[PDB]
Amino acid sequence: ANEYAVKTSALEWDVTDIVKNAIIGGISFIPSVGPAISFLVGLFWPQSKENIWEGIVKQIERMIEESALKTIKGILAGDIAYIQERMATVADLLDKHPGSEEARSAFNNLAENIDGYHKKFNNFSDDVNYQILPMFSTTVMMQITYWVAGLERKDEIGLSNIDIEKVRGLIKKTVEQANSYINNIYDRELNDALNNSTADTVANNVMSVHGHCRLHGIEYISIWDRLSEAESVNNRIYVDVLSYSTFFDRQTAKARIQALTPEKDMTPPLKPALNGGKRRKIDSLTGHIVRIGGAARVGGLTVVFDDGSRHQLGTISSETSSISLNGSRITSLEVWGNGAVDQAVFTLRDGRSLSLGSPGTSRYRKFHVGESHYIAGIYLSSDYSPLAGQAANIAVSYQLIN
Repeated sequence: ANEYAVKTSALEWDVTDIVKNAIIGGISFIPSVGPAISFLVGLFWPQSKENIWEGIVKQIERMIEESALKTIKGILAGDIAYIQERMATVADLLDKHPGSEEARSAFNNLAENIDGYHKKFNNFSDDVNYQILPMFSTTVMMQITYWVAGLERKDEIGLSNIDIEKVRGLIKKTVEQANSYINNIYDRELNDALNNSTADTVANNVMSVHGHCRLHGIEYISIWDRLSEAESVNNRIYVDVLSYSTFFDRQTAKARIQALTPEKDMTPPLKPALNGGKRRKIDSLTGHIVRIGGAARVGGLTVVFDDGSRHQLGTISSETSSISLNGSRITSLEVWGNGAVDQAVFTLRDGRSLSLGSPGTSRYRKFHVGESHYIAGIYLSSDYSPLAGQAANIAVSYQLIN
C-alpha cells in the first residue's frame, strides 16, 4: 500500500562484475574480430559454467513472485540459449573466414536479431522490473559489446556502409532506451523510498535503492556510454560512479542526514571526492576503541584521503590502532554487532588487515561485492546516547576499478 519496504537483496552483490572488469580494461590484445566475438561469448556464457543470466536468477529468485519467475526462467531456457549458440557460430565463422560473405551475413543477421532482447527484462510489473534490473543491464551490455566490437573491426568483416549505419543506429537507440529506462525506475523507486518510509527505516531504504540502481544500472551506463562514443572496446575506461551499502546495525540521525542527501551532493568520507577525473584514494584509517564493560568495541574512525583531508567519525578515544593503505585498496569490511558496531575488520588488496574492537555477538555482516569492486568511502556514527560512545552504525561506498 504505502509504507515502503525494500524489494531487493539486503546485501550487495554482483554476478556481472567479471564482465564489467574485462570491458573497462579493453581488449586491445585481441586484434581479430573472430577471437574478439569469442572473447565476448566467454564473458556472458562462461565455459562449463552457468551463464550470467542464470547466475543472477540464482541470487534473486527467492524474492521473485512465482509466476514472474517461471516466465523469466523460460526466457533463459529459450531465447538466451539460442544467442549463445548463434554468437558462438558467428565467432567461429569470422575466425575461419574473416572477410567472407558467409561470415558477414551471419554477423549482420545476429546483429539484427539481438535488437530488443533488453526489453524482455523490463516487460513485467514495475516491482519485478526493478528487481531484475541487473538482468536488463546485463542484456544491454551483451548487445552493445557485440555491436561495437564488430563495428570497430568493420574493415575485417567487410561491412558495407548500409551495414555500418544500421549497427550504429542500433547502438544509439539501445543506449538511449536503456539510459532512459534505468533512470526512470531509479527516480521512481528513490522517491517512493524517500517519502513513504518511516523515520526508523528511511535511511536504509534510501541507501538500498542507491546501491541497487547504481551498482546494477548507473555504473553500467557509464561503461556503454563510453563504448558508444568511442565505438571501440579497446580502450581503458575509468568508472567514477559509486554504489552504496546500507547502515549496520542501527540507523541514527547522522546516518539519516547522509542517506537523505542527494547522491550528487554527498560528501567525504562516505563519498570520495573527484580529482582529475579520478576518485581520491583513502590514505590511512585510524580506529578509536572504547571499553564497554571492559570489552574492546569500536567507538570512532578517522579517515584520511590522499589529499591529506581528515574526517573524524564517531567517538575520539585514546586507544587507537591505524593502518597506512600505501595505495592499496580496501577489498572487504567485516563487522560484528547487534544494535551497534562491536568489531570491524578492514581487509586490503595487498593482504594486510586492520582489526578494531572485539565481537560481543555472532551477528555478522560483510561489505564485499566481488573481486573488482572496492570500498572507496566509509561513514560511521555514534549519535545514540544509550550506547555511551560506542559506534551505532557503519556504511561504505563501492567503486568498480580495473
